[PDB]
Amino acid sequence: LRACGRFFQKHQGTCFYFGELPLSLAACTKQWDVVTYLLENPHQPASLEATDSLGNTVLHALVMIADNSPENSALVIHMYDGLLQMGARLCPTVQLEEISNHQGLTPLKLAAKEGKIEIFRHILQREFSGPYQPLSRKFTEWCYGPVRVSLYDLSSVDSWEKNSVLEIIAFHCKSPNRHRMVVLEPLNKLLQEKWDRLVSRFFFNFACYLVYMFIFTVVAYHQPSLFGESMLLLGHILILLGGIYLLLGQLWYFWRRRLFIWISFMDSYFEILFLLQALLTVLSQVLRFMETEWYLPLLVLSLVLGWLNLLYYTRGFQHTGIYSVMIQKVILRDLLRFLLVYLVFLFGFAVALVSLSREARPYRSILDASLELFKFTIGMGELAFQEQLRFRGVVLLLLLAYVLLTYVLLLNMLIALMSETVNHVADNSWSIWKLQKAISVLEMENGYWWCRRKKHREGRLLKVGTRPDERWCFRVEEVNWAAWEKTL
Amino acid sequence: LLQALLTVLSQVLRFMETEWYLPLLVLSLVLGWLNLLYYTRGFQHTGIYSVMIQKVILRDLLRFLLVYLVFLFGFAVALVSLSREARPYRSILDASLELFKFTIGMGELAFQEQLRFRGVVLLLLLAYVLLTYVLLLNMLIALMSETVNHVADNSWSIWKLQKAI
Amino acid sequence: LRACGRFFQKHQGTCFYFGELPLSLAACTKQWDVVTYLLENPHQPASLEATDSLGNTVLHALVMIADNSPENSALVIHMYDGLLQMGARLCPTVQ
Ligand SMILES: CCCCCCCCCC(=O)OC[C@H](COP(=O)([O-])OCCN)OC(=O)CCCCCCCCC
Ligand SMILES: CCCN(CCC)S(=O)(=O)c1ccc(C(=O)O)cc1
Repeated sequence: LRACGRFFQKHQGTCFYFGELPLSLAACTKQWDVVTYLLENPHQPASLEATDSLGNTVLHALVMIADNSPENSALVIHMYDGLLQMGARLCPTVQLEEISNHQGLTPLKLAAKEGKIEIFRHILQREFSGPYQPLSRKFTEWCYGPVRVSLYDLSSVDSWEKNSVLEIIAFHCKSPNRHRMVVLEPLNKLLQEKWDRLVSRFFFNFACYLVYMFIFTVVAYHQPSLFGESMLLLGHILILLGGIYLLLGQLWYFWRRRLFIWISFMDSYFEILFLLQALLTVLSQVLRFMETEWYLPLLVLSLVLGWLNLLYYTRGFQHTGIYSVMIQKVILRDLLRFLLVYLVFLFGFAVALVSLSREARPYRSILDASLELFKFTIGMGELAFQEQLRFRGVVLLLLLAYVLLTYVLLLNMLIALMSETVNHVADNSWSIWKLQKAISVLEMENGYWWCRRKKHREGRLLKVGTRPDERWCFRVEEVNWAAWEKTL
Repeated sequence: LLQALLTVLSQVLRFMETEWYLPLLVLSLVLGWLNLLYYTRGFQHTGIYSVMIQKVILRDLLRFLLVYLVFLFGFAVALVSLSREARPYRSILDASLELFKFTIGMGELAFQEQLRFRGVVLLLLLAYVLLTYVLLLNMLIALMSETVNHVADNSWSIWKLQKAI
Repeated sequence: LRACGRFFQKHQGTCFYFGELPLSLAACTKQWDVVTYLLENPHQPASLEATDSLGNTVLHALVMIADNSPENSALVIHMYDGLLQMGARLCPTVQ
């Protein structure tokens, strides 16, 4: 029986999702004796293959109910393992972790999409001995001193498969946890192996974009008044073709990412800025063929965006690529809040200084007063007792009021930013850079919109046991003195 | 070694009578006085402060400089291209210098009356100012987050190593 | 016998340096009973003067394997001292 009404569905209100079935309730409430009874009573045994209204099996239900705390996750890991070990008795021919819900997700793929690092790490690295060895995803090949060599099973994991765990973490997962998931084994060595095969394609793509931005600059400089002339025309055609090429390449990106489009740009803001630079490059050449002089401010905007977009490629090296992650932060969220306070001050004082500076015994218009009042924040204030104005003492008191209120506001704003951002949290920039390299790899593996690359398959087909049990395994070698010495 | 090479080179260029001896003599005069800060290690108070002050800032400013120079050059080629049409910014050097003056507080931010695209030139300056001051705010907060950690001050011992060397 | 192939050398990849000798392995794996047996069995006593391919003795091997953590360093200090104290029995003229 499925408890399927809105109280039992997963949503932001008052609810309790446990799956929908008696067996999934008994698992999520941590009742082995009830789970054992429901599974192996003679009257009506609970099928481990049974699914709720979302298609979730009890293993998807346990992944939905995992929280990344040590008390929940350790007990969900035990509940998951004993149900999987009971599946090997009760359903011996059935691969319970190959059962897909209505989103096409297995329990491992669902743990990646929902960002559940603790149960994800456990499933991904799972190892057993004796009867349950085929339920492993990790097989130790040999161990010697501080060194372990392990084969990891890549079945749902390698990006050779469509809708794989790597594609999910990069493009379908919403969570803060994505950068912690790409730095787990085997994913860390597997993404390094892919990156090493593609780093020459990454820097070729950068060198083409440097040559395009050199030509863009040499043609935006050397514009005529509004052999050198035919080379200028060639430069405009190369910019049109580079602008159409980038416009088609980014429309293909957003077409492929359509179902999860916000997830595919929330951190990856350059995928919008390359589309915008390409649109403005095509629009500026179109306005130039129309001969309208508004082509030049579009060409110059797409030249600025063109060089700002060159900062995308700083992720290719650890030192620049981690710093591009250290620098950009929570400041973008709070400056957009401070800007509302700063613009009510700036406009409120601008309409006032304009109204009062109108009478004779700067400040000529709302734009000019907004600009003179804005110059106080760049240190160019021009603060003076204006001799010709009738109300010159009140105009000076309005400037002294604006200065004091604005510098109190900037002092409040800097101290508010320090209070949230200088917290001592250990720096998570290396792992956010590893996720930027993962997103870059998983895009490069498709080739280009015009030349769609045939994907190479990672690891080797190896016999790990008797199901024989032959799997695409990937060999990781770990050296760990600090963990090993504690076992001596 | 550099101050000594430039001192020998500047006297060699002076014996050659080439007027480029003077900018080498003046560079080796600057380095000459900067090198006088070596001897601050002879006393505990100046010698520990020479160790408090120099730090991880030299590593991260060389990373920020790549971001700042892509902004500065990207906006300089743009303001030069757009300020070319009549109804500052005469060359890549002059626009790089006018845009650099915004970081020393000497910005000269204005609605230029004679330029055809003067509103777009002002919007390009307001875009550069806002992006650069967001970048400097990100850079200062990034530096505080690594360098204000509460680690107990290891300057007395780094000064003892300077005295050992 | 010297375990001297690249897995046993010290480098930035996958490796396990212990010196290269049975006695240096027994010391770095913290096995006094094996260290005592290798040093003072009657069949073939391990020379405390014996060296790997870098010329490292067991005392250089223990210095290579020290980490500045309190658990590693305290146990390396005990392993180093007992080998040095055994050198005063087994190699009494040798510094
Ligand atoms: C259609 C058939 C003809 C194909 C011609 C060759 C295409 C090469 C494509 C390539 O190198 O693109 C690099 C860059 C986009 O970078 P990105 O997709 O990695 O990252 C995008 C951001 N996510 O895009 C560019 O630099 C623009 C390409 C045009 C300029 C080529 C200059 C060549 C100089 C040697
Ligand atoms: C490829 C050689 C591997 N070796 C260690 C490297 C020197 S090994 O000593 O042969 C060995 C060690 C341990 C195990 C095991 O734990 O199953 C098996 C083999």
